[PDB]
Amino acid sequence: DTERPVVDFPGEINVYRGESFEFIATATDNSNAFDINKTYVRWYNGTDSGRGTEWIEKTVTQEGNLLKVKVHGKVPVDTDIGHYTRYVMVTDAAGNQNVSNEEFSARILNGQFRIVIRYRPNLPENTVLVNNPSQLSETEKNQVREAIKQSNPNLRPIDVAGKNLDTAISVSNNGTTTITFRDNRKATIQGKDLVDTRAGS
Ligand SMILES: [Ca+2]
Repeated sequence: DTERPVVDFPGEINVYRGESFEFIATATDNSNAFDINKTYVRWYNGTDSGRGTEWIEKTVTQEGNLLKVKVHGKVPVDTDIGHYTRYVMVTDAAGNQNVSNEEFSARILNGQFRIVIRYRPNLPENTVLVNNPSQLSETEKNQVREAIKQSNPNLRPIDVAGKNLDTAISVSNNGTTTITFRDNRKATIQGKDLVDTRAGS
């Protein structure tokens, strides 16, 4: 057996701080036999799960001819916002890896994926009442920003663009709010969830 096994797994997965996740990689091989103990979710220069992503776990089973690699874990509430490149590596019974040790040392490889760590914002319990829901005043925008800050205590200055919560949380004129994180990724909160018209009944 000199044919490498082949992993099928998305090229990008999104996970959220404070939440658990689970994604299934499947692998096939001409021999239908695997060395199950030599399965790794790894980075390019080690078989460990990599610096900053030590919380990535794996569970490996085989169902008939199909190797099933469960990529799972719980993202820490205080891990860094950003993304990483990691790899699902499998080994057939004959010792052939899906990716060679030379390829890792040096183009997307089999089993390669980007894992993006995101923050999911909590909505405030109550909306802010505003005079004109399409022309918020600066005071009303500040009140919306403070409502978001209050409901999102684990969103810290280090997590956002410019290390400044007051400028990274940008409230538009109709209350729709964009948060820009330290990796320049975004979260958009609809204004209908944040503001209501004063005396609108
Ligand atoms: Ca093989």
